[PDB]
Amino acid sequence: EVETFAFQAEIAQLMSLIINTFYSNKEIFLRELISNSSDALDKIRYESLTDPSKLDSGKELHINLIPNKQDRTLTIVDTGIGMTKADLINNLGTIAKSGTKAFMEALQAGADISMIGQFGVGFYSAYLVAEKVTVITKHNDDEQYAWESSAGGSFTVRTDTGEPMGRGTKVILHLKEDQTEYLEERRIKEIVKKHSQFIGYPITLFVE
Amino acid sequence: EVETFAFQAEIAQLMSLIINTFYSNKEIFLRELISNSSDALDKIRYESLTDPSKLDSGKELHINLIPNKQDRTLTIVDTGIGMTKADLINNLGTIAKSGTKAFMEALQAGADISMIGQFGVGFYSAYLVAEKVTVITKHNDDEQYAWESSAGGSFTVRTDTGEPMGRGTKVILHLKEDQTEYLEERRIKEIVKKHSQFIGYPITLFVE
Ligand SMILES: CCNC(=O)c1noc(-c2cc(Cl)c(O)cc2O)c1-c1ccc(CN2CCOCC2)cc1
Ligand SMILES: CCNC(=O)c1noc(-c2cc(Cl)c(O)cc2O)c1-c1ccc(CN2CCOCC2)cc1
Repeated sequence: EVETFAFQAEIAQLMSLIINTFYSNKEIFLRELISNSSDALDKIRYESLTDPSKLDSGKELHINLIPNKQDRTLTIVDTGIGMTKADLINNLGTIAKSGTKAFMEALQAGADISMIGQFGVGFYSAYLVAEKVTVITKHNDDEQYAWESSAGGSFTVRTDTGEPMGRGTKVILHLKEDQTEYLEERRIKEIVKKHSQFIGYPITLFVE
Repeated sequence: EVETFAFQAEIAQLMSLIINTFYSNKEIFLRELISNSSDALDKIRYESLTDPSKLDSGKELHINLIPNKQDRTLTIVDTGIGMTKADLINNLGTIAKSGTKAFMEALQAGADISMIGQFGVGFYSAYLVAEKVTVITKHNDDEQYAWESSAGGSFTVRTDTGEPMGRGTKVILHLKEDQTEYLEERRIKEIVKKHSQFIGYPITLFVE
């Protein structure tokens, strides 16, 4: 099953900076992730325009936000384009090694961590709140994989045999002990209404 | 040489709204276009990571801004991924038909035209200043094309036999009579310093 890779050295600094820096405006991790879903959904819609059967694996394009106080996870599910195992290994389809240089350069010269998405490494903002992020994803041209890391230098990539999903990506956020506010329905509706009000796909906040 | 297509009916409304609406903060067309370059450069860098020879058609990734008071054009040149003729026909690789619905919905309910990029139809902001936009583009898997429209319902797509470019996209903006401020070096440096200060590729403002 499991393979264990090392984060590129600059990404590992990024994550460390994100875990360590005192910084109180954490709610943005959501914007970043929903806004990744949105991009993922854009692409499958772009692709469907010319091949309408690429949409065979789900004809409806949406984001669901699924809280679970018990398991202590927030899960964002979308039915976008998905990634290949190769994409997941290559920094979740980002240009991370260079976005971290840009971002890094930006931080000591003014910028604050909210600006992270502007460098296309918005994903790692996940680590403002999650002590463990598992990314489950299915692309049309591949098996369903699972990506996982609790940070500290290395991530993992098993092919997944959990619940098939047809197409999209699913980010389970195993939340930090003191970060459980982002499982409260009040708080999530707030953050989405504040920061993701212009996302052109429906966003369904599940209720427990 | 030339083929003549019709804008999808909703895009044609978009452009008409952009030409007609009284709206004084026009300088944003630049942000939109440079920020399209940036995305185009991201992709060829993403692609080079796994195939480093895709970069054979230019190993350096950048944006040049080239003013010409004489011809009355502003030209933005980048060496990003480029588009296929199929991409250019399909709304310059956007999901325009739906981004215009989202945008449209947003406008009557608060939003102003600066928010256009958030709907992935930021290109048309070009028509806040250009009376004619010509897009010249070369992808690795195709000939160099030219896209053109002065709006009014229809655009054009010739294969291009002007100056080869290796790889990227080039948007010549044939500027409106009273919109020549965006050929002044003062003004362009301003708009870029204000709105495109965090673009992770060099931006070279040519001098006349
Ligand atoms: C290669 C083709 N597939 C995709 O790009 C894809 N499929 O699924 C996702 C994705 C990624 C993440 Cl982190 C999510 O939280 C959700 C999601 O759908 C993605 C994304 C991966 C990465 C990114 C981040 N960017 C890619 C380039 O940098 C600008 C933003 C957005 C979406
Ligand atoms: C299909 C693969 N190729 C490309 O995507 C590409 N190559 O070159 C460009 C491009 C487009 C425009 Cl309008 C420019 O001004 C510059 C440029 O490089 C592009 C772009 C086309 C369209 C867009 C607009 N978006 C695409 C999806 O919506 C979010 C932003 C950005 C870049």
